[PDB]
Amino acid sequence: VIANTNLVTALVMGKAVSNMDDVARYLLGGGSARVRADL
Amino acid sequence: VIANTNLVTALVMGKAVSNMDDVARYLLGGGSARVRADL
Repeated sequence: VIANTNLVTALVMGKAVSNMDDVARYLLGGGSARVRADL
Repeated sequence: VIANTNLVTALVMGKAVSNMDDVARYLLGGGSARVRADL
């Protein structure tokens, strides 16, 4: 989902990246279930 | 200057806008001297 950092870019400029938040933080300082099958 | 929001944008995206801080803060809630002259 795109929100709160990719939103502003996707609106004012027109492109977005997935891990924009991790990129920002690094750049500027600051269940399972069982099923029948065959193996 | 470009810093802390245009920095990441210009480094990963390739574009940068002037008043990025204000539009960001908007989308998500978040002395003179005397000289002589001829008037």
